[PDB]
Amino acid sequence: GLPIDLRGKRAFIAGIADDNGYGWAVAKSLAAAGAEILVGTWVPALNIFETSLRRGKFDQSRVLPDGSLMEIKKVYPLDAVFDNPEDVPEDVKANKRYAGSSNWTVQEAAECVRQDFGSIDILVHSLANGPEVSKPLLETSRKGYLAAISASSYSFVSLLSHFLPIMNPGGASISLTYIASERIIPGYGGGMSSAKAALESDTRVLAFEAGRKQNIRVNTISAGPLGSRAAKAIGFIDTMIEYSYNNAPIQKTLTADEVGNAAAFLVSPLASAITGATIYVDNGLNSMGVALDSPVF
Amino acid sequence: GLPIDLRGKRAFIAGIADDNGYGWAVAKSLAAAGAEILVGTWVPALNIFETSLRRGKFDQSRVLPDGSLMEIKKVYPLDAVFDNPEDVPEDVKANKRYAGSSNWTVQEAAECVRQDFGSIDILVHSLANGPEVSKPLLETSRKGYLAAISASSYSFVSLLSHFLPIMNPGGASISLTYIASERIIPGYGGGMSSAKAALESDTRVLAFEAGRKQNIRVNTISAGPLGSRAAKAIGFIDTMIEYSYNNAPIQKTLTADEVGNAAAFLVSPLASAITGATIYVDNGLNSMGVALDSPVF
Amino acid sequence: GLPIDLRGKRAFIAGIADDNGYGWAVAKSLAAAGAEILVGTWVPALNIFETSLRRGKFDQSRVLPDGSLMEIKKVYPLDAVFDNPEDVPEDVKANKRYAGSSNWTVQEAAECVRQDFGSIDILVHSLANGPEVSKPLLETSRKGYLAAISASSYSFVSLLSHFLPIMNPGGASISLTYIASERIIPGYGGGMSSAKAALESDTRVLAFEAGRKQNIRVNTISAGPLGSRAAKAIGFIDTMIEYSYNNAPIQKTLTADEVGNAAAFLVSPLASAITGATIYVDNGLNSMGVALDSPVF
Amino acid sequence: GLPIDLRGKRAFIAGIADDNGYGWAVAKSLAAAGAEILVGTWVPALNIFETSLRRGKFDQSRVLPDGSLMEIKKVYPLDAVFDNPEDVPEDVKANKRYAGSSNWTVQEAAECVRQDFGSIDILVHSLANGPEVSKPLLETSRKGYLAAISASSYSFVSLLSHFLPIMNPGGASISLTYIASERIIPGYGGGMSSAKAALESDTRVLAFEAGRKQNIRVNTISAGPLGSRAAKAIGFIDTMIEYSYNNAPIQKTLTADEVGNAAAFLVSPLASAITGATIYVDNGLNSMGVALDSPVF
Ligand SMILES: NC(=O)c1ccc[n+]([C@@H]2O[C@H](COP(=O)([O-])OP(=O)(O)OC[C@H]3O[C@@H](n4cnc5c(N)ncnc54)[C@H](O)[C@@H]3O)[C@@H](O)[C@H]2O)c1
Ligand SMILES: NC(=O)c1ccc[n+]([C@@H]2O[C@H](COP(=O)([O-])OP(=O)(O)OC[C@H]3O[C@@H](n4cnc5c(N)ncnc54)[C@H](O)[C@@H]3O)[C@@H](O)[C@H]2O)c1
Ligand SMILES: NC(=O)c1ccc[n+]([C@@H]2O[C@H](COP(=O)([O-])OP(=O)(O)OC[C@H]3O[C@@H](n4cnc5c(N)ncnc54)[C@H](O)[C@@H]3O)[C@@H](O)[C@H]2O)c1
Ligand SMILES: NC(=O)c1ccc[n+]([C@@H]2O[C@H](COP(=O)([O-])OP(=O)(O)OC[C@H]3O[C@@H](n4cnc5c(N)ncnc54)[C@H](O)[C@@H]3O)[C@@H](O)[C@H]2O)c1
Ligand SMILES: Oc1cc(Cl)ccc1Oc1ccc(Cl)cc1Cl
Ligand SMILES: Oc1cc(Cl)ccc1Oc1ccc(Cl)cc1Cl
Ligand SMILES: Oc1cc(Cl)ccc1Oc1ccc(Cl)cc1Cl
Ligand SMILES: Oc1cc(Cl)ccc1Oc1ccc(Cl)cc1Cl
Repeated sequence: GLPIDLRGKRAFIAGIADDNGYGWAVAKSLAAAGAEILVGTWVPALNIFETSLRRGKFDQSRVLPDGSLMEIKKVYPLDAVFDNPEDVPEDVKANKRYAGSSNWTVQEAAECVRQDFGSIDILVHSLANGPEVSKPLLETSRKGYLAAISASSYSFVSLLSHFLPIMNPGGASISLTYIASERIIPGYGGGMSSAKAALESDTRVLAFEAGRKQNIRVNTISAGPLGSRAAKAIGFIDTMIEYSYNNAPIQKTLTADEVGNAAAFLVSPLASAITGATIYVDNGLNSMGVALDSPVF
Repeated sequence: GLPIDLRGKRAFIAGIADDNGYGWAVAKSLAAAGAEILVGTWVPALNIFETSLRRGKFDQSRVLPDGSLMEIKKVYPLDAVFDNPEDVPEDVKANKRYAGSSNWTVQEAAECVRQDFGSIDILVHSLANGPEVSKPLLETSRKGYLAAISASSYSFVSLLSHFLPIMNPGGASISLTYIASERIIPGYGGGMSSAKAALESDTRVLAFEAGRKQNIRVNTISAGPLGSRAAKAIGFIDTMIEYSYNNAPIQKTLTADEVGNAAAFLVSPLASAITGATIYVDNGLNSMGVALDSPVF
Repeated sequence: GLPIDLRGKRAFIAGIADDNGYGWAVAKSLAAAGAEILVGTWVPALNIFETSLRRGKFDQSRVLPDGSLMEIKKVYPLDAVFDNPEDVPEDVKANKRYAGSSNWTVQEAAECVRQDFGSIDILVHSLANGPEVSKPLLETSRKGYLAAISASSYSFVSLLSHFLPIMNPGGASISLTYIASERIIPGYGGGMSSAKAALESDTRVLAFEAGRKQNIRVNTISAGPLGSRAAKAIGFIDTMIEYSYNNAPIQKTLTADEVGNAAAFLVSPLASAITGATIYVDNGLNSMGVALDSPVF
Repeated sequence: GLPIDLRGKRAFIAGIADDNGYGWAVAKSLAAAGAEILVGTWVPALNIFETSLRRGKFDQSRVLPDGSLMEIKKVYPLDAVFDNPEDVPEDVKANKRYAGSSNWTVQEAAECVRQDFGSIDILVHSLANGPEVSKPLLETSRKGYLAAISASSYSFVSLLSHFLPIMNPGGASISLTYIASERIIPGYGGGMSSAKAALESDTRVLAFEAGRKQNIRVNTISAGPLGSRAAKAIGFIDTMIEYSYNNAPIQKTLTADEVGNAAAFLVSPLASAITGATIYVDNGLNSMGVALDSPVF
């Protein structure tokens, strides 16, 4: 009697290249709520994505609670680091991948969606990129840092800015952030922490700008590490999954649907009084003041 | 395809005395999602509440989206400032109101629910009280301040503590707070600001205690002022409704269902990864750094 | 050329019973900056304190950088849980300790200082007490919780409220809090976490009330665990000292003067633009997002 | 008896081009505490600065409490948007201003200080720049936004990274931020809000990196609007000065020394337990929950 009803709504999801990330999960959730799904796929990944999708490689991942399979109405190539055609270096233009497709700058993708569907109700940003992520900040170059900011923070400003004209009032956008913006997380380097802090601050500022301008709500979800525990935690994400499992207020893993479900709620009319917010979907880790697994205890 | 499904779940809502507050709205929301509703009504208010309910006075307020009317399975008298019978002063015991009913201490109400239904899945705290609320802190007495804390913060600890034994794991609780705990709001006096700060801190602590103990999630909603604008804003709440309307990132009022809908989501399985959180359902006011209506602008 | 100059200023320090806590350290700091020191000693502790002080037991602890020894102008008995004489139970009045001294309620101590010195410039609150501190919140009684709040949070409101009339404008107060108010710290039980959250919220509210009323600044210091490492960390504080040492942005212990020095700065005219603030003097622990000593790393 | 003693310490202050900003005030404060002052002046401003300094134009501004005048040991040209010579476009290299001086990239200035003095104890960052600051975020270009980030956030990472090798352990750095990073402040556009959020997040991360690496403390001061009230507030800063005056917990203006004094304390040994912190020196504005001057009240 209380459904998250997105029927008749259209969502553009930026950042889906496979079925293993949060982007896929949000899409599944919105599709379960009834939304029409449009996807923005990073150019270099476009081919394998469309092909696997075609060969039925993601079919098990497309199954909705309903039992039916999720439908992706259209996949759009996109490279969110470029706003307009004149911004692309021939160096890039000339790469085979970018060579093989077109209309992938933000301005172009937005015009194609306008031409193809005329309007959208929901904008989901689920992308990030940072070439020097494995370096400490003291060792990150200016180019590396600006690259992280450009792909992970400004890309949101650009997408929203370019899609705003076709977003129906009462619509919403959501992005994904991570706690490294507010607390020290060694290993999340290369200015990615910096980028998440900018994205969260922009979320607030854009809630005011877009809110007053078109009645669009803007929020971000600070998500925990995604996945189940590794047989042998090695690598940044594996160790974080284990750490969160041992140390959160509630001991359990985090599954992608958990984030997808929160996002679906946040972009629905049920969330009408929520905007400019940072919602933690991380098993309550962020609230803990000490690690329960420290050997001192 | 994405419903907030609470069918087969039972909720005990503490703090409903009429249909004009947030308590009523949360109940409506949970009832729309399919939950069985039990209500805790403050002793002195019990009579007029049950009577108006009986005369059909709240019928228009009971209408669910469904078109059907909300059913309150049972109303329990309750006074959350008293944990057990031996805690009550004969002075109180002897008052006609308290005289007219029984089993109203927290320990007693919990045993009655156990006897009557055996278990519950959701605990909603929607109550507060503060005798010196109109006084600045510099003028609030020790008794007044402790009274606000006892009824508005400790009452949550007591309810959760007494109901925990009958809460099915995977269950959840939710309370309502207000921004005066974190920022200065002149006029919210008598230690009520103090009480909301304690309630929010306890929410975090209890998410860990109850989370690890019984897999129960615990969150609080920081709500905005409830109601539409007054013809002539006079009084603390009227002026705050107008201030929020003029100054929030999105200009609109806040209706009770807006909070009820967020609560319904938060206590559902869809919110499984969210606990120890303070969720703002206030049109994004809290994020603003300046009042847009200040005459300097 | 830039001295923290408190010469000609008078400070009343509530909460000194020995030379091992933060209260003693703040007094030392203020005394080094030139302030006249008045002390509020908890009644039951009064005797051993004055006696040890007299026998020269604290002499090594009184040595100022200057080489000279700190002078305590006057020790006042005090019990900050009682505002006025009529508030004391004969049960308490009759105890030998309370029996042996007088003028120890907040209202009385304030009148004595007025009679003795006429005015003060600085108010330091360095006290706390919580009978059920070793119990989890789920096991804390209403009386235990209210007792923690009454002695650890409301006592500040009372002292400030009673001393405000004799505080010279441009004066300041400072209290000590702890991170358990904002983050989950297992082991800081009995409502002490709740009390620290109320104290921090009251700090903000009182900065506005006292600021506008008498140009008095009000801030609180969120301090880390005090002391060097135990040979064998056992007990809440020992383990926390070790945890902070291993996990803070800068690896070192925290000494009492470190907090005393920050307090001296905060109550001086140099801090004229700082009020309603929570200053962390904890080696930057609070900023960390993960424990570096978790075995997963 | 409690002096902020910086005698024998050397400070490099990046961002002084005149005597009207916070940079000048921090320098004055450090000079009053006894530090040897080195200044980093933005290339295009270098000439008028050195000349006015020479003609005694800033003499009244150089007067220390002491009565003596502040001495600037050496002015270094600097452009913090360029890390190394190969990073500069001939387009810039060729401009007369950049043409007239040398050794102004971050790497070069750091080597000159090393050659000239060998080491420093304190690093002060007091600079920012944002070409599109007057535009809302929805209208800011990718280049404009990245430019703000590059000059206002990454410049700090670069300076610290390049000076770290010559900073004596136990040293400290301080930067200046503004609340627009955490709350919505209409008018602080062009990604400057984004840049301040990144700078604050980097402050935390660098407190860990530099703290563990060389025992260097890193903090930032969130300052209020600088200056007294305008006869007619027009322009972003004038209106903000008036707004803060009317709305802060304590009604008064903010003078540059107020910030300079806090900075001097923060970079001194007295602040040894403080790192990764955001200290508000803004008359407590940030704590307010509503504007007292809103017409609704
Ligand atoms: N994975 C986690 O544990 C976790 C935790 C917190 C936040 N997040 C955030 O969630 C979002 C999704 O990350 P994920 O973990 O699902 O990984 P993912 O690789 O599935 O998602 C990142 C996506 O960004 C896309 N992308 C990269 N550069 C792009 C560009 N220039 N243009 C267009 N698309 C580009 C990739 O193709 C990819 O689909 C990110 O914002 C990430 O920071 C992830
Ligand atoms: N109304 C608002 O604008 C607003 C904004 C933020 C938060 N809130 C919070 O929402 C909750 C609900 O408030 P509301 O505005 O709906 O008002 P309300 O009067 O409808 O709710 C308060 C309830 O507390 C009950 N109550 C008081 N003392 C009690 C006691 N000793 N034992 C048992 N019940 C007792 C009353 O009977 C009443 O039903 C409170 O926690 C309040 O602080 C309200
Ligand atoms: N010790 C730490 O590691 C630490 C860390 C953070 C905060 N703090 C805070 O610092 C303050 C000082 O604590 P401390 O550790 O120095 O211990 P302490 O025992 O030296 O200080 C507490 C003081 O409170 C006094 N006191 C207790 N009940 C009182 C009453 N009813 N009336 C008057 N005085 C009373 C005691 O006599 C004692 O002097 C407290 O507020 C505490 O919460 C301490
Ligand atoms: N002025 C205020 O009210 C206020 C309030 C909060 C924070 N702040 C912050 O205080 C710091 C100082 O600002 P201010 O108001 O004193 O103004 P200011 O103009 O005195 O300081 C900014 C300085 O940055 C320098 N600068 C700009 N681009 C540079 C570059 N590429 N390389 C080297 N130097 C460059 C300028 O030459 C100038 O000296 C900034 O970080 C600002 O954001 C100012
Ligand atoms: O933000 C994240 C946080 C976590 Cl715990 C795990 C993955 C994350 O996502 C990214 C991190 C860095 C880069 Cl370069 C790209 C992405 Cl998608
Ligand atoms: O918390 C509240 C906040 C707002 Cl804006 C309006 C009403 C609120 O609710 C209360 C406030 C004080 C007392 Cl004594 C009782 C209640 Cl129910
Ligand atoms: O607040 C504190 C925090 C820490 Cl880590 C250590 C001691 C503290 O101080 C107290 C804690 C509880 C009680 Cl009952 C009394 C006091 Cl003085
Ligand atoms: O940060 C600031 C905040 C305020 Cl209230 C006033 C001035 C500030 O400083 C700047 C703001 C924008 C740019 Cl482009 C450069 C500088 Cl120095």
